[PDB]
Amino acid sequence: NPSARIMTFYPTMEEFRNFSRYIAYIESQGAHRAGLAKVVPPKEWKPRASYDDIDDLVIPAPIQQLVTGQSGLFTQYNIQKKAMTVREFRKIANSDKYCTPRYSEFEELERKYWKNLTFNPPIYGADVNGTLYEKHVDEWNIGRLRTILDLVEKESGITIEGVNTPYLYFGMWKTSFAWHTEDMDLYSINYLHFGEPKSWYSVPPEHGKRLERLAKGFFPGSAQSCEAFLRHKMTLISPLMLKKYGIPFDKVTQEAGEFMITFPYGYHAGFNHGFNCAESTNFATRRWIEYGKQAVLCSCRKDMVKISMDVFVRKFQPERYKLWKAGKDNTVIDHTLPTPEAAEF
Ligand SMILES: O=C(O)/C=C/C(=O)O
Ligand code: NI
Ligand SMILES: [Zn+2]
Repeated sequence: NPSARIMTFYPTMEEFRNFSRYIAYIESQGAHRAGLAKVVPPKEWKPRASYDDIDDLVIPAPIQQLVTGQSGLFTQYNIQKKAMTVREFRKIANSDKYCTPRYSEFEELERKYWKNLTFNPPIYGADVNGTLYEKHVDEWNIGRLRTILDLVEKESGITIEGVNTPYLYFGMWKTSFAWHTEDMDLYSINYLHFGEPKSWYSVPPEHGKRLERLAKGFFPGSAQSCEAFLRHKMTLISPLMLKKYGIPFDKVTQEAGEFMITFPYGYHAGFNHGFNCAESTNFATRRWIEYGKQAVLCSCRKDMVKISMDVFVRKFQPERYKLWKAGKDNTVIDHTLPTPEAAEF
């Protein structure tokens, strides 16, 4: 993938059964270079039989998204609204005030998004603790993917909501997720259970630093107050602005029943088309560990997520442990290399 483009994969059912194996596989095909990949699951597969039993599930902290800005640069402020049911949310979402506008091609809906971003602030049913997987689904179950990120809980008993536990996201039209990488620059997986699409933008890891340099220049005040201000998840930057400043990026639209995988240090952002529902969590491979060791974290304590790398280095880099503890490990990351578990491919 020398073009670092978003790739799309159609695993067979046999390939689908071993999660870590297939992630290792798509990396052997260069997928990680785009920062983002789509995985379409076998038609046979389904995580839940029916989504009619969820209208009474509570969204404890719905978020009203106020957006301020102009010329492709925006800052998103969160206003927490009182609790709400999935029924209530859908009712608001499908109301005339908040529903999807009519359009022909995607390119048109995208233009309207970037044109009306700051008007009529929508509500996002985001960061809801929970899963919609049926208890017995053993393939790609976001609640229990069984990757080495499990060493965090296994070793320390620590749970970090949304990171090694699942989150649910109820969206409506024009609800957004700002530019960011994952906590500790982990992987993530995102499954769209149902509803209208979710569109994504992505910047290749090998160009991540370019985007940060651009963002620091456009938000000097935020940059001075925090070493990793993009981790606040408040900064929106349109594709025209990226284009204008030569930041490479790709686009992809996610349909219900599809997986998105994001890769270590892959910046991504996007928006929802209308009423929908998504589930996500983080995960790891051996390749992540070095990213974990070098992740630049939020220094102003708004983003509190810090994972101790010690168990990972000890168990998977024993020859570098003493060097690393003494701050003399100057390993340099090559974003093009696949995770070692792909040696088998
Ligand atoms: O569904 C969302 O809000 C996006 C979550 C993610 O960044 O994976
Ligand atoms: Ni993310
Ligand atoms: Zn910060």
